[PDB]
Amino acid sequence: NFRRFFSKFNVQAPAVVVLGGYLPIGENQGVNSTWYCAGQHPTASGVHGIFVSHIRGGHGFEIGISQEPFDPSGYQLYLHKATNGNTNATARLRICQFPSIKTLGPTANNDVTIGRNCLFNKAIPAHMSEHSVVGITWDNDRVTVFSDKIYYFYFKNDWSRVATKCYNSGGCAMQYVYEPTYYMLNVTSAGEDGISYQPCTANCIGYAANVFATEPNGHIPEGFSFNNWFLLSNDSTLVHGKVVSNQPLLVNCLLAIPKIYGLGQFFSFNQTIDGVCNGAAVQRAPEALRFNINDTSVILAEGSIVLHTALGTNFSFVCSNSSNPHLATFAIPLGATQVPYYCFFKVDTYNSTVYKFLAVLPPTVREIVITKYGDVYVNGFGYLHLGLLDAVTINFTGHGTDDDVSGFWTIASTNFVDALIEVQGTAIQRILYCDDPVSQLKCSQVAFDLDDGFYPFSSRNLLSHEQPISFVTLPSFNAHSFVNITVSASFGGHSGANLIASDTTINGFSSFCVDTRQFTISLSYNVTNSYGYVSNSQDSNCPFTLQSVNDYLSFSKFCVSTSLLASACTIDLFGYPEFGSGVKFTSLYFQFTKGELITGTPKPLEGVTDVSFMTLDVCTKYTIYGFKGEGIITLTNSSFLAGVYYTSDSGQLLAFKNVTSGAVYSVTPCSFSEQAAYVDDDIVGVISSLSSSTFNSTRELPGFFYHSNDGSNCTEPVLVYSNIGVCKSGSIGYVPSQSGQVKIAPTVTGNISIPTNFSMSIRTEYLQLYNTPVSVDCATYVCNGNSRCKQLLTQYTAACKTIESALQLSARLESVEVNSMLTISEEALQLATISSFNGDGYNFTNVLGVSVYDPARGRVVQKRSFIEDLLFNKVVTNGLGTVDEDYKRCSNGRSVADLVCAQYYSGVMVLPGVVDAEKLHMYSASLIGGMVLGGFTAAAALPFSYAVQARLNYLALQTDVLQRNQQLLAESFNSAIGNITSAFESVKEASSQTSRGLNTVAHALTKVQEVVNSQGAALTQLTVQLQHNFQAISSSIDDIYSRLDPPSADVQVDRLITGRLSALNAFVAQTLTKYTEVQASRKLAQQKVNECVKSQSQRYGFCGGDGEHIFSLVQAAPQGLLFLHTVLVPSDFVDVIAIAGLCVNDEIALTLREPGLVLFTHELQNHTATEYFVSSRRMFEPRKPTVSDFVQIESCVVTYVNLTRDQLPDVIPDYIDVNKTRDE
Ligand SMILES: *[C@@H]1O[C@H](CO)[C@@H](O[C@@H]2O[C@H](CO)[C@@H](O[C@@H]3O[C@H](CO[C@H]4O[C@H](CO)[C@@H](O)[C@H](O)[C@@H]4O)[C@@H](O)[C@H](O[C@H]4O[C@H](CO)[C@@H](O)[C@H](O)[C@@H]4O)[C@@H]3O)[C@H](O)[C@H]2NC(C)=O)[C@H](O)[C@H]1NC(C)=O
Ligand SMILES: *[C@@H]1O[C@H](CO[C@@H]2O[C@@H](C)[C@@H](O)[C@@H](O)[C@@H]2O)[C@@H](O[C@@H]2O[C@H](CO)[C@@H](O[C@@H]3O[C@H](CO)[C@@H](O)[C@H](O)[C@@H]3O)[C@H](O)[C@H]2NC(C)=O)[C@H](O)[C@H]1NC(C)=O
Ligand SMILES: *[C@@H]1O[C@H](CO)[C@@H](O[C@@H]2O[C@H](CO)[C@@H](O[C@@H]3O[C@H](CO)[C@@H](O)[C@H](O)[C@@H]3O)[C@H](O)[C@H]2NC(C)=O)[C@H](O)[C@H]1NC(C)=O
Ligand SMILES: *[C@@H]1O[C@H](CO)[C@@H](O[C@@H]2O[C@H](CO)[C@@H](O[C@@H]3O[C@H](CO)[C@@H](O)[C@H](O)[C@@H]3O)[C@H](O)[C@H]2NC(C)=O)[C@H](O)[C@H]1NC(C)=O
Ligand SMILES: *[C@@H]1O[C@H](CO)[C@@H](O[C@@H]2O[C@H](CO)[C@@H](O[C@@H]3O[C@H](CO)[C@@H](O)[C@H](O)[C@@H]3O)[C@H](O)[C@H]2NC(C)=O)[C@H](O)[C@H]1NC(C)=O
Ligand SMILES: *[C@@H]1O[C@H](CO)[C@@H](O[C@@H]2O[C@H](CO)[C@@H](O[C@@H]3O[C@H](CO)[C@@H](O)[C@H](O)[C@@H]3O)[C@H](O)[C@H]2NC(C)=O)[C@H](O)[C@H]1NC(C)=O
Ligand SMILES: *[C@@H]1O[C@H](CO[C@@H]2O[C@@H](C)[C@@H](O)[C@@H](O)[C@@H]2O)[C@@H](O[C@@H]2O[C@H](CO)[C@@H](O)[C@H](O)[C@H]2NC(C)=O)[C@H](O)[C@H]1NC(C)=O
Ligand SMILES: *[C@@H]1O[C@H](CO)[C@@H](O[C@@H]2O[C@H](CO)[C@@H](O)[C@H](O)[C@H]2NC(C)=O)[C@H](O)[C@H]1NC(C)=O
Ligand SMILES: *[C@@H]1O[C@H](CO)[C@@H](O[C@@H]2O[C@H](CO)[C@@H](O)[C@H](O)[C@H]2NC(C)=O)[C@H](O)[C@H]1NC(C)=O
Ligand SMILES: *[C@@H]1O[C@H](CO)[C@@H](O[C@@H]2O[C@H](CO)[C@@H](O)[C@H](O)[C@H]2NC(C)=O)[C@H](O)[C@H]1NC(C)=O
Ligand SMILES: *[C@@H]1O[C@H](CO)[C@@H](O[C@@H]2O[C@H](CO)[C@@H](O)[C@H](O)[C@H]2NC(C)=O)[C@H](O)[C@H]1NC(C)=O
Ligand SMILES: *[C@@H]1O[C@H](CO)[C@@H](O[C@@H]2O[C@H](CO)[C@@H](O)[C@H](O)[C@H]2NC(C)=O)[C@H](O)[C@H]1NC(C)=O
Ligand SMILES: *[C@@H]1O[C@H](CO[C@@H]2O[C@@H](C)[C@@H](O)[C@@H](O)[C@@H]2O)[C@@H](O)[C@H](O)[C@H]1NC(C)=O
Ligand SMILES: *[C@@H]1O[C@H](CO[C@@H]2O[C@@H](C)[C@@H](O)[C@@H](O)[C@@H]2O)[C@@H](O)[C@H](O)[C@H]1NC(C)=O
Ligand SMILES: *[C@@H]1O[C@H](CO)[C@@H](O)[C@H](O)[C@H]1NC(C)=O
Ligand SMILES: *[C@@H]1O[C@H](CO)[C@@H](O)[C@H](O)[C@H]1NC(C)=O
Ligand SMILES: *[C@@H]1O[C@H](CO)[C@@H](O)[C@H](O)[C@H]1NC(C)=O
Ligand SMILES: *[C@@H]1O[C@H](CO)[C@@H](O)[C@H](O)[C@H]1NC(C)=O
Ligand SMILES: *[C@@H]1O[C@H](CO)[C@@H](O)[C@H](O)[C@H]1NC(C)=O
Ligand SMILES: *[C@@H]1O[C@H](CO)[C@@H](O)[C@H](O)[C@H]1NC(C)=O
Repeated sequence: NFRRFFSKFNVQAPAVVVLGGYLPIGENQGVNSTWYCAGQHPTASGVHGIFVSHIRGGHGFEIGISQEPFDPSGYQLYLHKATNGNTNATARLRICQFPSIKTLGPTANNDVTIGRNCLFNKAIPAHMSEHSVVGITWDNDRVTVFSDKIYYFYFKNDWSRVATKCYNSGGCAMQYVYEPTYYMLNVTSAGEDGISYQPCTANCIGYAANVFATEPNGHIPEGFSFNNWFLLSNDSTLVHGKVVSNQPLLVNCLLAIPKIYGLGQFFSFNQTIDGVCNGAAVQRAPEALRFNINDTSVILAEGSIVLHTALGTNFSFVCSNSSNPHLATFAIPLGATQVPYYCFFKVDTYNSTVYKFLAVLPPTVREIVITKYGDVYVNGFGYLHLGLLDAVTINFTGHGTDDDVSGFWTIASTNFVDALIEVQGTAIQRILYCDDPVSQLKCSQVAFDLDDGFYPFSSRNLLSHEQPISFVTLPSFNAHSFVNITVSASFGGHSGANLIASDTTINGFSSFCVDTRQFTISLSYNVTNSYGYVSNSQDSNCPFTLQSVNDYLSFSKFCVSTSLLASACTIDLFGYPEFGSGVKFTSLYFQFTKGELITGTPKPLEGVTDVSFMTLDVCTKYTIYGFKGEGIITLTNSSFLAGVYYTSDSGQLLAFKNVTSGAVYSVTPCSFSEQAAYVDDDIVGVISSLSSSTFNSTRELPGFFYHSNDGSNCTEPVLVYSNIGVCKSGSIGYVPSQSGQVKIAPTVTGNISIPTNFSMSIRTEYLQLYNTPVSVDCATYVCNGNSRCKQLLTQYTAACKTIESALQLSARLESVEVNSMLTISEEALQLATISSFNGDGYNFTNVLGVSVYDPARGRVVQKRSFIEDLLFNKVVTNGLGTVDEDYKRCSNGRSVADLVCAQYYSGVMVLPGVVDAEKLHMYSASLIGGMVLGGFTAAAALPFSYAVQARLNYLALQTDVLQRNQQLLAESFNSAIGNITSAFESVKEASSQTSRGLNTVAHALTKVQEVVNSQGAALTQLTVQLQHNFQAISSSIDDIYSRLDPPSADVQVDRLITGRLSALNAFVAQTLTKYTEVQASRKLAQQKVNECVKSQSQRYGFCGGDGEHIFSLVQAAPQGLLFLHTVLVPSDFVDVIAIAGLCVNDEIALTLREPGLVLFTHELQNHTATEYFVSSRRMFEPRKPTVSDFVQIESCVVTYVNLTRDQLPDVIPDYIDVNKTRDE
């Protein structure tokens, strides 16, 4: 049955869900089964769960669970109900240090006494329905019981050994479970019905929406819900947008755990975490670990989170409703999510125990995340920080037992990575890792999809920085000095025991001070004794001696004095004559202050120079003659003589000269700019200045290198740039000069080729007509509504006023121009629908839009055409133009502002477009109906074939209007229209867009995309400027006025006022450029529609390029018109001999009146019968000549054909020989 058992996992009726854990293994499917249903007592080891499925009224039931080591100290379990009283027969249950019953019995053969120690020795009612299933599972010291509810109990245990006694119940009474299993619930109704449980394989684990299969590279697989995966911040959370941020999303191992189980686990930031990873595990030590949980009740237990620091300090996670652990108890007396819970960290160390306040716990904790460097986030916020973590222990307590295992609560080991994240409604929906060079380029911009084009790129530098340090500078000459000392003493006198005189000097002076870095002392000994010699000895009462100082003694100041000297240590000298007078010389003093300015040296080193050092041809940091930088130093073989360092005219260092050797070394950048040809959502080639890169082929273009994976010629350039083009396959090549359509130069004689076999092609061209008007509330944009800032802005006079006036004047001028342009005729509109139109042979179903009764306020509306549908839906990012938000609700303030209201709060209001797509399509339909309207009334609806025939006759008089002649043009036009429609439908498929370039569909759609993106880009660029702090103390005016005094604050806010005003002016200037450019576009469009659509043009090449223009039809397009100029292209040429004229009887010269008419001889009778035909030079329409087409000239010329009077009527059938007729 099992319906009642699975009904306990309370789940919503219409939800299909996945079950995991030690569940019943069924009866028939898989190995599983093993339903005993007998008193055979199978003793088993290593079992993790047991189940009983059918209670045949009241049959008995005996269970004994014990440790396999049979430990008497450990706790055993024995449950026994050998009674059939149902409700009144409560089962005797004992979780105790209990008799370890080996086989069977209430007491039985065993160890341990009955009641030496018990945790539970009461009786429990064990009555239930026949189909009710009871089960008990033990794992990780946690026990789950299925007695009508998912009861959970933490209990240290090791319960591998089981012994049983069953009683017969339907052949499926009792069974064991060794390993976890999985199930699928097709729940369709509440209660025990509408459950439809089935067993599962591993795939069902992947079915849960909150778990995923980790990629081998660690990337998050696509399509993940990210239902609770918040982005991690310290300060504030973005509500909507895209962010390139460093977040711990590089997942290594994912541990999906069913909600009904708690968890006792140990995690180390230094070792790969254990457990069965769902996807491809990566053996990398975690630096962050993220817990995704449904309900808060898991964490409320004290000690659930224990953080271990490298210092050994422990942080225990505690919660209560109280804010004073030191002044109150935290044993929880309340539950059921009542009252917000203050949650702290208690610090555990045997010096002083303190509590660190985490936060008021939010009502719904969904993900916690702890990470090394000492950081913890709850619901993606930086609540608290600590020192370097090294280990965590997780002690989690199941779930709320009211909606369980509708999936799995999951723990993820993650490493930090720079990723692009798209977030809406403060919830992540998609992510992109910034490791692939293609992904690196994507993250360089801010977008997930990138249009085809050449993008700037940085040359890949060294993976390991390890940059050596370079330093070049010629130093000063190492000046030396000799500090003389000379003592002059004439002693002895009489008998040698007397004195005569004594004196001493340093450098001929009574005092001296050392200046050079290197000094050497030298002492000299005038002692002249009248009796003989004198022994001289040196005393010392200083931390140094005259002999010691020379070695390496260093000072900041050193002065020698023969007399009193400030702060000077004393040194004396003794002179003993031959009989020992024993008198000192003059006392000597050193004033010394320690320092590196000077140093005592035993020998001078004059000539010693140079301390520079550098590394050649290695990307290194350098300090060259005061220029600090980072680059590559390379010995260059130039021969500069003057100068020591060389810089460009812009002040940039280029080369420096080793003065000692004369060599010169150039300094180049470590990395060079490159171009990536991002087409077809891939990097197909790189234009680089380097010799080689990570591509299979490299081609040496005249100006640069091109590295790609396709060395073949690029005959079909998908993306053209400068002098080159790149195909979709990565090939590069020069664009071949396409040969234009040949035009026959008119002439009077010789051969002439007349075009024929005309094929009716169509060429497309898009022309923008208007831009969306934008009003900028300058005052509130700059001052953010601050009155003081407005008063300061008043000092800037009329810049703001001019900005606003220019914007509004441009908007009004554009509006009035486009409004006066659009003229719509209702009679033409009547003929503009499929039912009214009769395009015999011409297939306008793609061009005409259907018109049906609109339930929206009754008024009838005409749906836009299929071509217009394709052009709008697939291009417009919002799908429809009505998506333009209204500011009516923007000031409501009851909801969090979106992007439109975000920019409106800055004073930017985007007025609706001047003309909606509905009116534009109406105008296009009016033009289409007008080109077939043959009169002032609707009854004059000329068939399109007649109109085409008239327009053809306009440029060349048709001589034989064959039905097949018109049918060929009709079918060619239909084929071209179908091809254009297919090209619009999709890119490079079902219509090969290999034929690409100007005047094609692809160019038009690229222009439309650029048009629809430019305005949004400009608006976002304007809005982001508010974030910038323009060299002020902050980007908030109120913050500046708070932290600063009024004097300095005015100076400070004046900095951003100029910055915002300058940024605002830049936006206005670029919009005026856009307005000026589009103005010329609509002037061309107005000229185009008048001279091409409403009437055929004699201006060759004006309407849709070269060729003979027959007509042109307009379709609506985003902020513009798409002209389809239909043009005739010749397919064959008839070669004829032009007749310059006739000279008949050598006396009458007769020529053709019409300059655009040629007289010739063709076909079999060009020379056999010498028959003449006149035809238009534009189209081959041979016709017999007429007397009205000829004029007489006063003189013949040699180029004219000889003729006689009798022969002329053969040439001219309409001629009447008046002399012959009158004389007969
Ligand atoms: C919320 O606010 C907290 C407050 O600190 C921020 O916590 C900091 O997080 C950053 C990482 O985001 C920590 O920086 C890490 O330092 C590690 C050790 O530092 C040494 O190495 C760096 C780099 O050589 C030296 O500059 C530094 O002086 C030390 O010598 C680094 O090894 C880490 O590098 C890792 O990331 C880089 C990418 O940036 C990889 O290339 C590396 O291979 C490596 O995987 C890292 O930079 C910082 O220590 C944390 N603060 C403190 C006080 O410890 C949170 O980041 C912030 N939240 C968000 C979302 O930003
Ligand atoms: C999960 O459950 C839904 C709900 O259907 C219910 O559960 C099933 C297990 C069956 O017991 C159903 O009888 C029960 O109502 C399943 O949706 C059901 O799918 C089946 C086919 O897979 C649908 O049958 C089809 O119905 C159409 C329209 O009547 C017929 O033309 C077909 O020939 C075929 O009979 C059934 O209509 C549909 N239930 C409803 C209410 O529309 C679902 O398949 C199942 N599994 C999953 C993965 O969702
Ligand atoms: C993991 O969390 C669980 C539950 O939060 C912890 O189990 C709990 O441990 C405390 C500490 O002894 C127990 O308190 C004691 O309860 C008994 C009654 O059973 C009482 O007589 C004692 O005076 C004392 O208050 C608590 O009962 C116990 N909870 C359960 C359900 O058994 C466990 O210690 C935590 N483990 C780690 C490693 O943090
Ligand atoms: C755990 O996840 C579940 C969803 O997987 C969420 O709780 C459940 O939310 C639904 C819809 O809000 C509740 O449905 C209805 O709730 C009432 C409450 O009395 C119930 O009586 C109705 O029959 C109906 O099922 C569902 O009860 C609820 N589950 C609970 C409360 O256990 C939520 O994301 C998480 N639940 C908690 C308590 O955090
Ligand atoms: C700039 O040019 C000068 C001039 O060549 C370079 O000086 C050179 O420096 C090296 C390293 O000190 C000298 O090598 C010598 O080796 C012998 C044997 O080990 C040792 O006894 C010397 O004391 C010295 O180290 C080399 O002779 C010397 N060249 C000379 C003196 O002409 C210098 O390295 C260049 N680069 C700079 C300054 O960055
Ligand atoms: C176009 O104009 C040229 C000259 O103005 C016409 O000349 C034709 O040229 C072809 C090619 O040489 C001649 O065919 C062969 O000529 C050679 C040399 O004269 C000779 O062996 C044969 O007579 C042979 O047919 C052709 O005779 C010559 N015809 C005339 C009237 O000059 C040419 O007819 C004009 N039309 C076309 C379609 O080229
Ligand atoms: C057409 O006639 C002109 C006029 O010349 C007269 O008619 C000729 C049929 C012949 O009888 C001439 O003697 C007549 O004077 C021709 O022009 C002459 O062409 C030749 C050919 O080389 C030339 O030598 C003469 O100078 C031309 N006479 C002029 C220019 O007065 C012409 O050749 C005749 N044929 C064609 C096809 O035009
Ligand atoms: C801080 O926590 C660590 C746990 O990581 C404690 O180390 C434990 O000490 C007990 C001593 O009774 C040992 O039985 C455990 O084996 C130790 N744990 C580990 C993982 O080895 C440490 O004593 C705690 N210190 C303080 C001051 O609370
Ligand atoms: C007094 O100072 C002079 C000045 O240098 C010292 O003379 C030097 O003596 C050394 C020792 O041989 C010579 O190598 C130098 O060439 C001498 N230099 C000069 C400029 O003469 C002298 O030694 C010091 N002492 C006395 C007693 O004169
Ligand atoms: C050029 O680069 C490609 C890219 O791997 C190398 O092989 C290509 O492999 C794909 C996939 O098997 C094939 O479809 C292509 O036909 C292969 N060639 C090309 C040019 O893409 C190739 O080994 C590289 N080196 C060369 C062609 O010399
Ligand atoms: C393909 O691209 C190459 C590279 O520019 C072109 O180079 C030609 O190579 C041939 C073979 O030696 C030379 O004879 C030509 O002089 C080269 N021309 C140029 C402009 O470089 C080549 O023309 C292109 N087309 C083909 C079919 O190889
Ligand atoms: C005329 O052009 C229309 C285009 O609207 C063609 O009609 C569509 O043909 C496709 C063929 O795959 C059908 O799937 C559509 O249901 C047709 N109707 C539409 C798109 O409205 C038509 O085949 C062309 N030729 C005619 C009418 O002779
Ligand atoms: C801490 O880790 C050191 C580095 O060894 C490896 O570290 C990470 C990257 C894992 O791959 C881990 O399995 C390796 O051991 C060890 O040298 C050091 O012994 C480790 N310290 C402790 C206490 O385990
Ligand atoms: C925290 O929650 C307590 C709820 O428990 C109830 O009150 C205690 C005193 C016991 O009597 C217990 O049996 C009750 O169910 C509140 O009483 C307590 O005031 C709360 N703490 C604070 C600071 O408000
Ligand atoms: C259980 O036994 C008592 C004693 O005879 C009796 O009164 C009671 O009705 C019984 N309960 C059931 C459910 O049979
Ligand atoms: C207590 O502080 C002293 C400070 O010298 C330190 O040496 C000692 O290890 C600390 N004791 C503990 C248990 O942290
Ligand atoms: C000391 O030596 C100096 C060296 O110049 C000499 O001139 C002088 O006569 C000597 N005797 C005395 C007493 O100075
Ligand atoms: C010095 O000149 C030679 C001339 O053959 C040249 O090959 C060499 O590259 C030059 N040195 C450097 C560093 O370029
Ligand atoms: C094309 O022109 C040739 C001669 O110029 C003619 O014979 C043919 O009928 C025309 N049409 C087609 C379809 O070839
Ligand atoms: C596209 O043009 C070719 C050549 O004119 C024609 O054969 C083909 O039928 C056209 N495609 C469609 C869909 O009409």
